Amino acid sequence: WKDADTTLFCASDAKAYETEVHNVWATHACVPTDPNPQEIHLENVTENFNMWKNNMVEQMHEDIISLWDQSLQPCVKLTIKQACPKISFDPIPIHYCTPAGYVILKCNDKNFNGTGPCKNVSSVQCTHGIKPVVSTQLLLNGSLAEEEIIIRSENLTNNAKTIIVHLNKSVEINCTRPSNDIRKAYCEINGTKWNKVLKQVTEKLKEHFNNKTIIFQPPSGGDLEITMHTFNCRGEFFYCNTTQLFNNTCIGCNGTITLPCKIKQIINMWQGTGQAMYAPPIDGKINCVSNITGILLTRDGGANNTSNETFRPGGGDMRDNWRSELYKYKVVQIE
Ligand SMILES: C[C@@H]1CN(C(=O)N2CCC[C@H](C(=O)Nc3ccc(Cl)c(F)c3)C2)C[C@H](C)N1C
Ligand SMILES: *[C@@H]1O[C@H](CO)[C@@H](O)[C@H](O)[C@H]1NC(C)=O
Ligand SMILES: *[C@@H]1O[C@H](CO)[C@@H](O)[C@H](O)[C@H]1NC(C)=O
Ligand SMILES: *[C@@H]1O[C@H](CO)[C@@H](O)[C@H](O)[C@H]1NC(C)=O
Ligand SMILES: *[C@@H]1O[C@H](CO)[C@@H](O)[C@H](O)[C@H]1NC(C)=O
Ligand SMILES: *[C@@H]1O[C@H](CO)[C@@H](O)[C@H](O)[C@H]1NC(C)=O
Ligand SMILES: *[C@@H]1O[C@H](CO)[C@@H](O)[C@H](O)[C@H]1NC(C)=O
Ligand SMILES: *[C@@H]1O[C@H](CO)[C@@H](O)[C@H](O)[C@H]1NC(C)=O
Ligand SMILES: *[C@@H]1O[C@H](CO)[C@@H](O)[C@H](O)[C@H]1NC(C)=O
Ligand SMILES: *[C@@H]1O[C@H](CO)[C@@H](O)[C@H](O)[C@H]1NC(C)=O
Ligand SMILES: *[C@@H]1O[C@H](CO)[C@@H](O)[C@H](O)[C@H]1NC(C)=O
Ligand SMILES: [Cl-]
Repeated sequence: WKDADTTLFCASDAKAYETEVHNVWATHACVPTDPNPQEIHLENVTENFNMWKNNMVEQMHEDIISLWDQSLQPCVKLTIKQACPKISFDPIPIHYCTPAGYVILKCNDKNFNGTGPCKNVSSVQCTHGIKPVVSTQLLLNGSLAEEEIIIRSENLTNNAKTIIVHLNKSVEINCTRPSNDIRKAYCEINGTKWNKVLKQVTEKLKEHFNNKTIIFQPPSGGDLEITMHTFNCRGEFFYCNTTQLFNNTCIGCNGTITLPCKIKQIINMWQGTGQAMYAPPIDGKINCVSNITGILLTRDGGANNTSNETFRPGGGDMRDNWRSELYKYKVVQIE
């Protein structure tokens, strides 16, 4: 093989009858999953990949952009008025497959950080059931670390680049908007479970920073979407204040940590650049049961001449959410 890139295609397990809109777009944009797909570990052939220079991330990105533009349509989009009926919405696993001529190579070593030489390399024709979850700060409904928690970064020293933390435990949030404000919402997280995981996070993160005294803090400057944990639940965008996770120390607090949320009608687009307003949340209890499997953080710019390094959660670029699950695939050209 040789390093090359070709516009791949997708594969879904969707249903042709459901009107949940992830299915709808995937049914008429992807083919059925390969019934019998097979992996083959190349006998001691070692290959090196790197996510931050992967093209399927960019290509997958373009997919969900076009998907949402087809799907989540706004009443008004300042980037034009349209129709905005409230629809069903729930992530579906999506696979990606090379066309005739190329093959995806996947890394199987449990300690891989996503940059450098993998030894246990195998060959696939399609990816795995990647769930395209759009969310900020923390990583939702993603994979799971096959060993220790892993810190993924294009360049640890460069602080303008984002840092992804892949958790080996799936700590969990439980967000709800009960019925008769119509926009009051709240997520509940087990305090000691997430804090036992984060006290591990800082200790398996200090090791990359010369045993410098690490420390966590809340976002310093932003536009809600980056400062507040923003995601989509049952078609509604949820802005949730996560100051109780990176500030409520405990590194008298082992109960259910409860964070507040608001349902924002106006949303600064994650796809292009601009605002887009919708309509009120539909009546009835709106509950989503999601898994935190990772977090996105941004280092300090300036904490050089210090004994510390404060970390703040990262947002904006949704490519890193795509990178998090695509950290193990690289498309190669068979020759
Ligand atoms: C061209 C630029 C433009 N962007 C941008 O200006 N912002 C600032 C306002 C908020 C954007 C954002 O993430 N929004 C968001 C919406 C829904 C949900 Cl559910 C979510 F989780 C997040 C990020 C996007 C960026 C990728 N791109 C580089
Ligand atoms: C390489 O990864 C595959 C996938 O699980 C599996 O055979 C095993 O973990 C590794 N193989 C060897 C020989 O260690
Ligand atoms: C996760 O990885 C950390 C290493 O930082 C380890 O201490 C911990 O026991 C691991 N947990 C699980 C459930 O594997
Ligand atoms: C990733 O692993 C490679 C090879 O083991 C190493 O050179 C590199 O420093 C690691 N990167 C991070 C961010 O740990
Ligand atoms: C990482 O960032 C530092 C500081 O900007 C720079 O000196 C270094 O060359 C970068 N690494 C790479 C591989 O470019
Ligand atoms: C959440 O995590 C648990 C344990 O890691 C797993 O069994 C479950 O399938 C996950 N849920 C989703 C929706 O991924
Ligand atoms: C999630 O929160 C709601 C509201 O507090 C609660 O009724 C539900 O039982 C919670 N989920 C679980 C699995 O306990
Ligand atoms: C940090 O301290 C631990 C002591 O538990 C030691 O094992 C490790 O080598 C130290 N690493 C650095 C980078 O100072
Ligand atoms: C989150 O709540 C804290 C109070 O606990 C508040 O100081 C902070 O401003 C809130 N976050 C945002 C983005 O307003
Ligand atoms: C995560 O998966 C669960 C289980 O299917 C689902 O209920 C929840 O809505 C998902 N979270 C998001 C943000 O889509
Ligand atoms: C200070 O930070 C810059 C980039 O933020 C980096 O290039 C430089 O090496 C740092 N200095 C020290 C002493 O770490
Ligand atoms: Cl041999």
